[PDB]
Formats: sequence, structure tokens, C-alpha cells
Amino acid sequence: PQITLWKRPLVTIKIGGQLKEALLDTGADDTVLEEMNLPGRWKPKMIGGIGGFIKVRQYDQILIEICGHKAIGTVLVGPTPVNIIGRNLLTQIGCTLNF
Amino acid sequence: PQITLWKRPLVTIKIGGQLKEALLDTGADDTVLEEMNLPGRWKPKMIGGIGGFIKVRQYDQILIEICGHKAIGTVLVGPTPVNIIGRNLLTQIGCTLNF
Ligand SMILES: CCOP(=O)(COc1ccc(C[C@H](NC(=O)O[C@H]2CO[C@H]3OCC[C@H]32)[C@H](O)CN(C[C@@H](C)CC)S(=O)(=O)c2ccc(OC)cc2)cc1)OCC
Repeated sequence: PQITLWKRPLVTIKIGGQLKEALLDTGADDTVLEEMNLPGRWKPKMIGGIGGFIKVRQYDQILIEICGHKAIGTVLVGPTPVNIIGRNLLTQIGCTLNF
Repeated sequence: PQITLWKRPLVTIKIGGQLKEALLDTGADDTVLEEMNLPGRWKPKMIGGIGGFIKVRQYDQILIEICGHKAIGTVLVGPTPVNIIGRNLLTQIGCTLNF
């Protein structure tokens, strides 16, 4: 689809068999989701944002369906203010910016 | 034009007679620019993201040119690592997400 930006670009995602709302975020290198239970092993990681760094759990090769489009990639889980879909997954679904 | 998301979507902007590089950020409600001594009145504000909140100076009705497309709106100035073009200006240049 084509998504305008008058409102936040929120979409429904499916991860770990659960539906959630997430923000399509071209300013994010990586995908960061709010605290959640995901199966498989994970590595502690740190990522920095506008207000400093947070500790996240890194899950690799995780399936996630974004607005009907499948992706398999790295998902960071931690105390983010909102679920954000970053460029590592936006590229997988073929998302571009156009003006 | 169309911008893929393999790399950060960095473009040249023009503000107050000055060229700068800025990130087209669909995840940013507002526009946040590196410390700059813009003229005129302003209002203190705090914006939050990953890591917490930062203090910024809100300037209103500021003209910015983004890839030859003009836009006028609120700009937040503060200690941000990168110039961030948010939805308040992206809408004015006709920017959409497409997949
Ligand atoms: C050289 C030093 O760089 P640093 O690492 C940090 O540099 C960056 C800092 C921020 C960004 C942009 C933000 N991206 C981000 O957080 O992405 C994380 C995950 O993926 C990584 O990739 C880049 C960073 C990591 C995001 O797009 C937009 N944000 C809101 C999101 C969170 C939804 C609520 S918001 O900016 O906070 C913001 C809030 C309110 C506003 O208006 C009211 C306007 C903007 C990109 C690079 O330094 C560490 C101290």
C-alpha cells in the first residue's frame, strides 16, 4: 500500500503468533519491540536513541509479518516507548520513501 | 524521487540560509535539529524517545527546503545527534511510505 504521514504510520504486525501495533520508522536502523516473551536464545545488547541508551534482548532470525508481508530478521526487545519497525525489516518488505 | 532504505535516508536540507544533512524519519512526530542559533522567540519543550527525554527549543513557522521541496512548520532545536525531519514537514513535501 501507500501510507501518508498525516498520522503516525502504525500497522498491525504478527510476531510469535501474537498481534501487535508497530510504527514504521525510517529513522530507526533496527527493530525494537516492547517487553515480550519470545522463544529461543537471545544476546544482551545496547542501543542508543534521542534520550540515551537502553538494554535490549537481541533475537535473531525471528519471523514477523508486517501488514501482510513476511520478514525474518533481528528483533530487539526492551523498554522502548513504542514498537518500532526499523530499516532492517522495512527493506525486507520492500518499503521505500517516495515524494 | 524514490529512496530505498538499505542505508539511512539522509538528504540535504536548507534552513535559515544554511545547508545541512538530515534524516527523513517517519517515526518522528516532529522535526529535531542540531544546536543552531536561530533568530526569534522560542518556547522550552521536552521530547522523549529511546533512552529518555531531552530539552529542546521550539521555533515556529520555520521554513526548511528538503530536496528542493519547501516546507514551513515547527522546528525543535537541541542536543540531538542527527538532524531529524519529522512527519510535520514530511507531509508537506508529499512524502509517503510504499510497499
Ligand atoms: C552518533 C550518535 O547516535 P546515537 O546512537 C542516537 O542517534 C539517533 C537518535 C534518534 C533517531 C530517530 C529515532 N530512532 C531511534 O531511536 O532508533 C534507534 C533503533 O534503531 C537505531 O537506529 C537509530 C537509533 C536507534 C526515531 O526514528 C524517532 N524517535 C521516536 C521513536 C522512538 C518513536 C517514539 S525520536 O528521535 O526519539 C523522536 C521523538 C519525538 C519527536 O517529536 C515529538 C521527534 C523524534 C535516529 C538516530 O547516540 C546515542 C546517545
